[PDB]
Amino acid sequence: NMVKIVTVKTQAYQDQKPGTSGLRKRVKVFQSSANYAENFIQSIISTVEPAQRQEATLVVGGDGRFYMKEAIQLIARIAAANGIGRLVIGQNGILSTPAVSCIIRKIKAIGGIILTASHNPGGPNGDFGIKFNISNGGPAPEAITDKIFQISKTIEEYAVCPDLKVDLGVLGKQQFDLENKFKPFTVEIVDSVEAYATMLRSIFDFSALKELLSGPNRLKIRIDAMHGVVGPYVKKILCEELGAPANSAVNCVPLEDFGGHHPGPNLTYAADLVETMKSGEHDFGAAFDGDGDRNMILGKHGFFVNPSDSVAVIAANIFSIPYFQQTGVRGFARSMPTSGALDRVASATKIALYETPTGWKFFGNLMDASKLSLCGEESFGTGSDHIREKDGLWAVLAWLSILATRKQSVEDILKDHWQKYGRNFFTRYDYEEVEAEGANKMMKDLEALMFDRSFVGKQFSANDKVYTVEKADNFEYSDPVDGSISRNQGLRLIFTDGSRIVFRLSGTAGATIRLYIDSYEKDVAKINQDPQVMLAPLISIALKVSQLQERTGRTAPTVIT
Ligand SMILES: [Ca+2]
Repeated sequence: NMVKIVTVKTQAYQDQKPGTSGLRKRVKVFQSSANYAENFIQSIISTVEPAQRQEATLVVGGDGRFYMKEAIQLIARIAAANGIGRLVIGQNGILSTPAVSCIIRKIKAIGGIILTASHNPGGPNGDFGIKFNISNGGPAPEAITDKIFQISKTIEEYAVCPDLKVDLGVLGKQQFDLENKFKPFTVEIVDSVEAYATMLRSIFDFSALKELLSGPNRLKIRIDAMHGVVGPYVKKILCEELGAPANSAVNCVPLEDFGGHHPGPNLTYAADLVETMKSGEHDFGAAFDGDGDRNMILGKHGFFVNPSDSVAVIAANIFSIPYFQQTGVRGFARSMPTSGALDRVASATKIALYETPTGWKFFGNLMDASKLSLCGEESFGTGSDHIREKDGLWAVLAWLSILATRKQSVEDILKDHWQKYGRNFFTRYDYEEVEAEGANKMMKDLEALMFDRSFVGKQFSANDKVYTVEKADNFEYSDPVDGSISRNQGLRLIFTDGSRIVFRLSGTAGATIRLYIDSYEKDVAKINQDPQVMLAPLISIALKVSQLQERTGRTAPTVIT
């Protein structure tokens, strides 16, 4: 109840970058490395002028990783002794990343510390992360993350309350009286799900989702939370409030280790859900990543809706969703390597399509400027301007509202969408841990070759067709808001039939090659053929023009999705 504020002299580290997605180290780093977490928490609290701390609220929560509660305890001690007026924390420390974004904008907080390492595994031998979100509810941008890192290199003391202890399991206010401070420190413990449910309730028709999900004629759904943070949201919204039967909530109790495996969503990693969905007993499966920003969408028998098709089908039936009826469509966005299925829909409906470089800030900027309603990422990311993060459970409810409106299966919707818009066959090849100089040279040469003036027009034949290069560059994007220029974001081979090949090198232990292949077909004799077969021509073309085997020694990507 009554705590001393004490100051501790510290030794600064040199690698405490927040990055675009939070500071991530092994839990063992955050556990053994002395004051490692205490340092970085101080560094960021030092980003806000001391004059505004009493008036300031941070929301903090996390995805349930091992070491989370201890770290929220830690945020509290530094928050108090530095003059921050209020923390509002998820019950048990539980806050999905969409929920944090929601609460920040709802209570007009100055921002939030999210304890999440997203897909990376949690556990005593796992990873742990600390992300900072600012007052618009979205990720701390570069200028704030630079100041913070600059501070973490110099940090030689932090202010703390060594004996403060928050009870995260009980709801309501906790008031902490700092001895030799006048204004108290107040923590508000809130229900993990309520503010976020209250938001979803406002954008969807829960009445209609309740009709479709209940009764003897309900569609059967299985929602796999991968033992992460969305578990309680599924059970409390999907099962308790719109009345889905209890067994729909698969792996919906958060575990400190996420159940052994890592909370990353794909057809290999959520095979849990996939085996269930192969039954053909359920009409719709979904699976979420660890902090709830990503989603995979499944159909009857495990029909797979690839994320770039997903964002397109949502765009195609967007007014099924009350939120968009009232807002209208301010525009569509998708990362550059995402398939152009969404483009086909934005082109039919004459709505702006922004092709963004991978990363959130480009989506966020467009939302802040009221020109972006629905954004999509090939990497299981789907979001809307209801917040400033991507939102997994939200994508599921959009799909459910569309199923309700449309009264077809997931698969018949995709077939009609393809038949009506043509299909963007799509895959991405991951080459993990390739040798860097080879990787870098491969891009270097393929860039040089693309820049020669004879390259546009160069034809390539395959077992049937000829693709012709319409354009070929390293992707550069001029942000229409903050004015930034982002360059060297990916080699694009644009073919005249609407197909593309794009190469990228990842940034987050060696070098990893991503090769995205977007083969577009409009003929209903090609439309429902096997995707890896129709993608093979462009895959052969891609590998030959990059000489990727010759530069990496690989015959096969690590991972195909
Ligand atoms: Ca995530």
